Amino acid sequence: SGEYPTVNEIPVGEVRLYQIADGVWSHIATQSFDGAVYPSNGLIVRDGDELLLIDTAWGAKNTAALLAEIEKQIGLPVTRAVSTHFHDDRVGGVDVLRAAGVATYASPSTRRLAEAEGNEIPTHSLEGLSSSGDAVRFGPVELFYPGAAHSTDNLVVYVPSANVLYGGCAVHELSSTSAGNVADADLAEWPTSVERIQKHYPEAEVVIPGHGLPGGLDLLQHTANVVKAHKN
Ligand SMILES: C[C@@H](c1cccc2c(-c3ccc(CS(C)(=O)=O)c(F)c3)c(C(=O)O)[nH]c12)n1cc(CNC(=O)[C@@H](N)CO)nn1
Ligand SMILES: [Zn+2]
Ligand SMILES: [Zn+2]
Repeated sequence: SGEYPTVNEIPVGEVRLYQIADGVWSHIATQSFDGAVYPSNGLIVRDGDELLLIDTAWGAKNTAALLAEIEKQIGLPVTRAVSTHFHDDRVGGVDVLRAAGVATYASPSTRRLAEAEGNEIPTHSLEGLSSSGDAVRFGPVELFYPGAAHSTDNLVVYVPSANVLYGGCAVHELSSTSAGNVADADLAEWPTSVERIQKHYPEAEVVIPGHGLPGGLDLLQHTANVVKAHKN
């Protein structure tokens, strides 16, 4: 009833939306992985009379539920989606999107990693993002490759109209006491990648992590802190 959604409000298979700013929502869903339940976030950005989706809802049935929730709450068609790295919380559901007519995109690095891991593969390759510090425009957002962090391919997304920074899984929530699932991470490079984000988007007003509660710019420094404590 207005607070940011959590698993206790989200059974696995359900999706809730949260208004972040004018024309910007996050989506929240829950999924089980290795016998534990996790929330995860994505983004929705209004693109005139269409919508741009950032990340799936972590699974085929969750992503179908996401589309139904968007139709209920917003009522504009999702025409394009970008996945911000290769893990199932970002690409699991791309097949559902593609069968619902959504054009799916990711960097070539994400597409190769997804293919090698056996995860769903976005259709279209996003060039111009292969070097750290690169940025490209994609509808109403900017896509930015900060360097390796949570994964080698992770992208962040900025909504300039609203100064919303969607950090994806390279950014953790303030309450986090650990650095999440780091199996594919570069813990040594991650702080440098976070510093690049901080330098590029100093006017960000909302910062959204890949999992957990949005906050402000403090999430970036907190992420560097929890990652450093993990490495050590
Ligand atoms: C699907 C993804 C995955 C699944 C389950 C959990 C997560 C987490 C995670 C975990 C804990 C917290 C709370 S916290 C910050 O307080 O710690 C959190 F916020 C996010 C993240 C992430 O951090 O983004 N992502 C996860 N995922 C990752 C991998 C890597 N590979 C493996 O795990 C191998 N065993 C192969 O299976 N594969 N899928
Ligand atoms: Zn991940
Ligand atoms: Zn994640």
